[PDB]
Amino acid sequence: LEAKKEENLADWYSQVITKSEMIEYHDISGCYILRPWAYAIWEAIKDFFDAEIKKLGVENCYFPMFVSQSALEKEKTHVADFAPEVAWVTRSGKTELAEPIAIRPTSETVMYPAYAKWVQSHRDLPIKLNQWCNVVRWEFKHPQPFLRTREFLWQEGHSAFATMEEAAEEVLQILDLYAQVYEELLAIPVVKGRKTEKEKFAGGDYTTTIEAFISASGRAIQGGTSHHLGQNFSKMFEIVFEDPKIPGEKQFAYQNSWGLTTRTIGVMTMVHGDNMGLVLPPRVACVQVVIIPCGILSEEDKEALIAKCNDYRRRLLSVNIRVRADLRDNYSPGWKFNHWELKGVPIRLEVGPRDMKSCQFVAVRRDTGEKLTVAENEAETKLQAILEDIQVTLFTRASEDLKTHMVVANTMEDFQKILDSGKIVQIPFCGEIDCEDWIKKTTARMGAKSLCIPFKPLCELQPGAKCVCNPAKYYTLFGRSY
Amino acid sequence: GLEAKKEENLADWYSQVITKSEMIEYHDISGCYILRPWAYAIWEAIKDFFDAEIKKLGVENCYFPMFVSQSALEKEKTHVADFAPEVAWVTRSGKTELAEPIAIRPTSETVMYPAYAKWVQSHRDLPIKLNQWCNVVRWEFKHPQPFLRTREFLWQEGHSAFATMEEAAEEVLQILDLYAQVYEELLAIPVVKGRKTEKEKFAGGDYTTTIEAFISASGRAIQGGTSHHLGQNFSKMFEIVFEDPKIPGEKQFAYQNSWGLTTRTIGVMTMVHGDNMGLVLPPRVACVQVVIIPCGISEEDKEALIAKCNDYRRRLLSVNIRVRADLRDNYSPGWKFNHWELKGVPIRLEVGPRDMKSCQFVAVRRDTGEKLTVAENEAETKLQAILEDIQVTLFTRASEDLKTHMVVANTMEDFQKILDSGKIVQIPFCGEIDCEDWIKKTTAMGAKSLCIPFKPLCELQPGAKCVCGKNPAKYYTLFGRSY
Ligand SMILES: Nc1ncnc2c1ncn2[C@@H]1O[C@H](COP(=O)(O)OP(=O)(O)OP(=O)(O)O)[C@@H](O)[C@H]1O
Ligand SMILES: Nc1ncnc2c1ncn2[C@@H]1O[C@H](COP(=O)(O)OP(=O)(O)OP(=O)(O)O)[C@@H](O)[C@H]1O
Ligand SMILES: Cc1c(Br)cnc2c1ncn2CC(=O)C[C@H]1NCCC[C@@H]1O
Ligand SMILES: Cc1c(Br)cnc2c1ncn2CC(=O)C[C@H]1NCCC[C@@H]1O
Ligand SMILES: [Mg+2]
Ligand SMILES: [Mg+2]
Ligand SMILES: [Mg+2]
Ligand SMILES: [Mg+2]
Ligand SMILES: [Zn+2]
Repeated sequence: LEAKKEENLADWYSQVITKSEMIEYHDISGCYILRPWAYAIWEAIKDFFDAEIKKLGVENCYFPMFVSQSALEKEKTHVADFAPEVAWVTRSGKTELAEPIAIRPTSETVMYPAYAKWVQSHRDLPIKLNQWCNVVRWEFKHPQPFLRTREFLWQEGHSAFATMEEAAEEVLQILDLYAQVYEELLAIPVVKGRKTEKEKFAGGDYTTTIEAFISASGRAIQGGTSHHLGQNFSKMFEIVFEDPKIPGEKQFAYQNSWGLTTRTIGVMTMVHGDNMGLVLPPRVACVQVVIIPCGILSEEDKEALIAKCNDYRRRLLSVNIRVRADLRDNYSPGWKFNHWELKGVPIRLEVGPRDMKSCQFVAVRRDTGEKLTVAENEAETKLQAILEDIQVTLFTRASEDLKTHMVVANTMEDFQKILDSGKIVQIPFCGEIDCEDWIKKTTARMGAKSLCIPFKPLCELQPGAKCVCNPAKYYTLFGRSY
Repeated sequence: GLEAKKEENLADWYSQVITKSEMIEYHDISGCYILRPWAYAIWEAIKDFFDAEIKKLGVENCYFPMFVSQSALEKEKTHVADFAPEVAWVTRSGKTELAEPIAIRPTSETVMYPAYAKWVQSHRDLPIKLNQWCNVVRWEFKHPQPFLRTREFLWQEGHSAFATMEEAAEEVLQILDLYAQVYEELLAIPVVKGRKTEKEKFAGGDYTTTIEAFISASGRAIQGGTSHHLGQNFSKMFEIVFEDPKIPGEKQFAYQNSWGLTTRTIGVMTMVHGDNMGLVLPPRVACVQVVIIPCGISEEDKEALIAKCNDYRRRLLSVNIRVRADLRDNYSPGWKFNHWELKGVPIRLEVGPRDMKSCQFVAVRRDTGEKLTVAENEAETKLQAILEDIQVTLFTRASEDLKTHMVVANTMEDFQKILDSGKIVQIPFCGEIDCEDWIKKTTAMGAKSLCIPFKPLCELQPGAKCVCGKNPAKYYTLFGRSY
């Protein structure tokens, strides 16, 4: 690592994702290779979330990636301002297709016809389907590894209910899981909220969301989305059942949708990354402890030193710690120290010849850099403890960081001043789409958009407070954003 | 329930089975099919087993782009263009034509190997063992069929690069053996391992291994999985080179394999084990192995009946049998019988008032239809003993079905005779591409070569000639009509 995250952020991010062997660049703009080090993180997220949504009775499936032209255009499913982001297959070989086919940017236009056919009575609900898949969006904003990629991996759930009550409970549940992904797995604090009228999904009833902060940018980022669609989509797609006991009334399903993507890993990179490279939260690190042999001596002695490392590897596996023994002959220990530091492994387990005679080892934590001499017998207890402290340390630093950088303002005067200090701001807001668009352009004279209306703002709106606009309806979190 | 019959309809029987089982929903784009939870859960199981195994072998999972640049794809003939008509091209986002069209991966060699070349600059950097689970698109000319031949499908592709051929060649047979395990131990489908002849082998490789399975009801064979040794055909094309360890200034090319397996597995499972009552699931991959259905309908009475069903339910989870109690009130047991039968749940656990007071139940195995009266105390033991018998019973019958339909012929006269009986046949083959063409057209509904069996039925008697007549036989070759 040569750039420094506080001075050039773009270079520092580029250098940490590549030198950590997370990302390889591709020759299609906005597309990046996910090497095993980064993909393992995604798998951890995947393993957690998936387990959690199965408890809620969701089931995993897979729907076509191809969207016919008439299907995607059939309903008012998305505003006509998304259409330029849609990538069209137009020929196979050099043989032009009779009609062009779209690559899935989201799956409503492909599963909601299937839901319509599956729902023929109250018995057919609820429908709870989820797919892990790739998604393409020909983004016009600046593409960045894992923040905004023209192809990305994600999970979308689409659900269909007989009553609004059940729909509403799942929206908040799913949002809580996303918040758990970010806070307990990646050690990133987030702010739950509801999107404004401007920033909501146009075709739903209301959009909930988690927002994350990246101090080094001063910018927020949407970490996940959970819509309640009401019946706006069931009416479009005719997802209807007819209650026998309520003759003469159609029952349109109440629907939700929700998504989360590999953008998570980018956030983790920019929140916990330091000027020595990646910093993995133990919760998601595929290697929690790397064992490195030091001090190279007889051949039998050398084999004995390797034996001790692999003994440590076996003890640690037995207590469900993910451990790698870097026993490679071809690199020096110093080289391995730097290598696994760039990769961001939580703990390096250092063991030399005079330590195995001494019945001790060295632990170095990636976050603090503090060295520790630990008795050999107390390895499981001490290394488990240290992993739990790194996670709580990483979440604490970022929590204390988010507290610091998110403050309340009631004047656009202060709001403009605080915003330019690289902070995000909860202001009294009139909700109007115009007032939001005035704030956005005035904050450039890099404008400020709305992030979320917090479910639990910092400060309660004093009755009859006016918007910074119209009276204020709710405190709204505003800021510059990714 | 199931209206078509596998022995006469077949085509419609297959449509009726995959849909009424809730595996497949049809899509409006030709050769594209929705995987519903029931189908997907099978593929889930295969992923779980195979992913565990390749990890034991030191392979790592990753995810490479779906888009392939035109230069990277046409860079080097990593296929003959010949495969060209199968490639779907994106030419525009929204209304706006891209400067250069980009392809949707039909395989990932041209996307991954430029990365390998940059990652290899020394002896140390090998081996590379990467694998991705992903979707792939091929505009198939043949008639599309659910999971057999789809325009889009799901697979894993394992690409690996080695310093030496000894390591590479060892892996190819390991992966192939794994692939055979997916088919024979998970899906109870017997396969024959073998290598492809010159004609049917992958042009981009040195040799191709494969497992072939037989679908009797069809009279055709199907290829279940592919493991190539790429030799050094790709490393030369993408300049994946490492410095010779002994000799200054000299580089060596890497030895590569690639290998893949798709959702087609699920279709073959359906064609082999499916019957005229619908799907039949091997317990190994059956997400619901036993369904508990209550029979015989005061409210005091159902009070106790359900209680004993959920009782049966906790006991079976306690031995990690995957069990589902269908206690739904809105459905008659008869509907539920037919419902889980069509899905092919290995065992039906029936509980009525008659036998709850009897302290016993009935188990109905989906394979044989065999109903067994079971004492309640022996529920953990007996139902797992049944589960395992079901699995080996499915494989025994599918094995002996394959026994019946794969036979030896030494004359093109007999070869044509047995092939038109709806069978596949190992014949002495000279291996030349021209002979393979003539074998195809003379049987023409032509017969293609399937593999050269690693362990053929009979040893070539010394000096035996091919079935053509001009050239001597080099190897027995499994021939047949194929998908
Ligand atoms: N191009 C992208 N690359 C990676 N992740 C993305 C991308 N677009 C969206 N996401 C993530 O996917 C989740 C679901 O996306 P959704 O479509 O609901 O929002 P959106 O249109 O992406 O929003 P925005 O562009 O304001 O980020 C978002 O919460 C976001 O974290
Ligand atoms: N259209 C398809 N749908 C589903 N599975 C397929 C399809 N084409 C190939 N497969 C399977 O995917 C694997 C990938 O190997 P490969 O691409 O070399 O197949 P192939 O030689 O094109 O197959 P085939 O001649 O049977 O179509 C094969 O083992 C095959 O069983
Ligand atoms: C380019 C584009 C199109 Br075309 C259509 N709709 C789009 C879109 N970009 C964002 N959306 C909204 C969207 O995807 C809604 C939810 N889908 C289910 C998972 C969670 C998502 O939040
Ligand atoms: C349309 C097409 C092109 Br363009 C290029 N190559 C093709 C192809 N159809 C089949 N192949 C061969 C292939 O996929 C090789 C291996 N890939 C890795 C997994 C195992 C596979 O067998
Ligand atoms: Mg967007
Ligand atoms: Mg948004
Ligand atoms: Mg093919
Ligand atoms: Mg082939
Ligand atoms: Zn011949």
